[PDB]
Amino acid sequence: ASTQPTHSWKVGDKCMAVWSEDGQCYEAEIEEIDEENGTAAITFAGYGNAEVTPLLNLKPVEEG
Ligand SMILES: Nc1nc(-c2ccccn2)cs1
Repeated sequence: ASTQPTHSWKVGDKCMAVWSEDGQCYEAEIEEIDEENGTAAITFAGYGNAEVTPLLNLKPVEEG
């Protein structure tokens, strides 16, 4: 509705989602983006865990 993304994310991009179980940020790939709720279904690479987390929890992959 009035959800203005805090971070410009796209489908098929790598990000760092905050695991709702441990609370730490692991590497995850965006499979789907729901701008209606401001959330995005991400899948942690290597693990296989997929959860719907907001775009505010999605941090950029800082490798440099
Ligand atoms: N099934 C499993 N998932 C994880 C995991 C770890 C970090 C982030 C997401 N998932 C570990 S074992």
